[PDB]
Amino acid sequence: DLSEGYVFGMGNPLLDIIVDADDFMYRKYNLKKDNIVLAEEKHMTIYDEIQKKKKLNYIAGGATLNTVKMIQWIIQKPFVCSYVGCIGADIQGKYIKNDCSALDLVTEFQIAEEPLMTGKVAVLVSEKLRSMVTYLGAACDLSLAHIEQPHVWSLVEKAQVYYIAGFVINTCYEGMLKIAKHSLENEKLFCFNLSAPFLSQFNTKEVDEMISYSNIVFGNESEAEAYGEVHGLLEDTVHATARYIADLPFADGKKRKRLVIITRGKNPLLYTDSSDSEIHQFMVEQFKDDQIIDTNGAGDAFAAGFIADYIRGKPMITSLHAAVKAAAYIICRSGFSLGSRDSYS
Ligand SMILES: Nc1ncnc2c1ccn2[C@@H]1O[C@H](CO)[C@@H](O)[C@H]1O
Ligand SMILES: Nc1ncnc2c1ccn2[C@@H]1O[C@H](CO)[C@@H](O)[C@H]1O
Ligand SMILES: [Cl-]
Repeated sequence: DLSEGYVFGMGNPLLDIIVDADDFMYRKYNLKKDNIVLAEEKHMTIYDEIQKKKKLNYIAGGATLNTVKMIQWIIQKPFVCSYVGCIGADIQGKYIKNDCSALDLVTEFQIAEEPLMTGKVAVLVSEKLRSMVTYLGAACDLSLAHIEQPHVWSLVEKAQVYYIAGFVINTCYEGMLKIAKHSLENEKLFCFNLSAPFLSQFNTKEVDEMISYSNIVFGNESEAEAYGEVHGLLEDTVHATARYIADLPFADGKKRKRLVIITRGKNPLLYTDSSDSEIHQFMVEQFKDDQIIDTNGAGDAFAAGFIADYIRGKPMITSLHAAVKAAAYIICRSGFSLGSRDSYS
């Protein structure tokens, strides 16, 4: 039985806008398969353009938020998880804030100065391509000051486990760095997600620095390849990356075990740790084509599933199965939708 605020996350609270996109959209905005981009000016028309389309699905998002609130949902004990993010003073931000309260997730949202609106993600869904365009908006205003407030920082201090996605590097690196240093200093469990290929390519220093404070690092095949190329791991890139990341020294240079898990879609995931000379394969659930509804957020769920079991003392393999279950649950659902806890099986 975990104490209240045992798990802490900070991240980008965003609204997912899920649309059945036409094929021209992907060529028009130069969007790649399963890719994530931070919007530039050339992307900005996308948001008004998709508003013209029917059947829009508006649902709470944000990688870190998805994970931490599903941990909360899994554990069922009220207020075990706490989350910090920056939203805007708009209806979207309030919707997200109410979504959290409904899940018994303790939050301390920073509110961005008007008229900076809550961030949003355009999720373009089609048969051939899945792609995301991110407008961070209010999420960028998350500040070290907000975090260092006594009523906020106290959430961090009582936390024994942290989850922060790589995505937070673009919004509040100073905050996530401070918390990571606190975690390693008090021998707590800091969990980190590689989140997206562009982070390893363009924010390599921040990624590697975070890794040096991370006890558990989550990644997928795509991120592992981008990471590996950047570090000159030309042969056996994915395996080489798992080994490299696992073996990277901790910030204080102390000998410690860092667990690394690299998911590979429908194919077996890889895992290893610093003390393990080998990399293991773990088979995952098989899906027929018609069973796959929407894989978006599967990675977020995977992490939540693993952590929720691992921090309660379940062994590695047991925790990996719980991670796949969490991921499979999201896969059979549209958006990061958490239904009634009873029907989780
Ligand atoms: N097409 C598929 N078939 C079965 N599982 C899938 C997919 C795609 C993703 N996943 C599950 O999500 C986890 C993290 O991506 C992966 O670990 C994995 O469990
Ligand atoms: N730059 C970012 N920072 C934080 N979260 C992000 C992004 C971009 C996309 N997402 C979130 O990722 C979820 C899918 O795993 C989607 O639910 C989507 O909201
Ligand atoms: Cl995030």
